[PDB]
Amino acid sequence: MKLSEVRKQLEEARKLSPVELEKLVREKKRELMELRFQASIGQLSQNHKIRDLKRQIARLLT
RNA sequence: AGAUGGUAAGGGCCCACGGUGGAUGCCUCGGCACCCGAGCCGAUGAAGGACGUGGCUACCUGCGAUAAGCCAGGGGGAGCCGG
Ligand SMILES: [Mg+2]
Ligand SMILES: [Mg+2]
Ligand SMILES: [Mg+2]
Ligand SMILES: [Mg+2]
Ligand SMILES: [Mg+2]
Ligand SMILES: [Mg+2]
Ligand SMILES: [Mg+2]
Ligand SMILES: [Mg+2]
Ligand SMILES: [Mg+2]
Ligand SMILES: [Mg+2]
Ligand SMILES: [Mg+2]
Ligand SMILES: [Mg+2]
Ligand SMILES: [Mg+2]
Ligand SMILES: [Mg+2]
Ligand SMILES: [Mg+2]
Ligand SMILES: [Mg+2]
Ligand SMILES: [Mg+2]
Ligand SMILES: [Mg+2]
Ligand SMILES: [Mg+2]
Ligand SMILES: [Mg+2]
Ligand SMILES: [Mg+2]
Ligand SMILES: [Mg+2]
Ligand SMILES: [Mg+2]
Ligand SMILES: [Mg+2]
Ligand SMILES: [Mg+2]
Ligand SMILES: [Mg+2]
Ligand SMILES: [Mg+2]
Ligand SMILES: [Mg+2]
Ligand SMILES: [Mg+2]
Repeated sequence: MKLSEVRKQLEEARKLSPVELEKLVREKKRELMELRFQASIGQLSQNHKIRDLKRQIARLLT
């Protein structure tokens, strides 16, 4: 159900959407990178956070 | 004095039980033939590929940096995150 929530917000992200959407994706990707480092160092993170983050970006990326 | 017997280092035939081997029977995701259907794809970049893609991933599979996936409509009604 995570989908409907964000995706609805995403056109809702039309205050300066395309621009705001880039800012957003950009932010997300940083989070993900921190996450890659998280999982990288080992003792840290628990999977899906990355899988869900990737998808969220793919949606965002529209 | 005269006259006559027994042993198996190993081998041979047979019997019993094995080892090796994968014939035979049964089985079948596959294959063959005919018939019916259907018949073009590409610069809006095809066919076919290379390298990448999973939290941990060797290969297969799917996918393409949005990477075993993104969105929307329809189906479907308890399971799901491929092998
Ligand atoms: Mg003998
Ligand atoms: Mg006997
Ligand atoms: Mg025998
Ligand atoms: Mg054998
Ligand atoms: Mg056998
Ligand atoms: Mg049988
Ligand atoms: Mg038979
Ligand atoms: Mg058959
Ligand atoms: Mg065939
Ligand atoms: Mg045949
Ligand atoms: Mg004919
Ligand atoms: Mg016809
Ligand atoms: Mg025809
Ligand atoms: Mg035609
Ligand atoms: Mg043409
Ligand atoms: Mg042509
Ligand atoms: Mg031309
Ligand atoms: Mg190809
Ligand atoms: Mg091929
Ligand atoms: Mg390919
Ligand atoms: Mg990998
Ligand atoms: Mg392949
Ligand atoms: Mg592959
Ligand atoms: Mg394929
Ligand atoms: Mg999308
Ligand atoms: Mg279950
Ligand atoms: Mg999966
Ligand atoms: Mg699993
Ligand atoms: Mg299977």
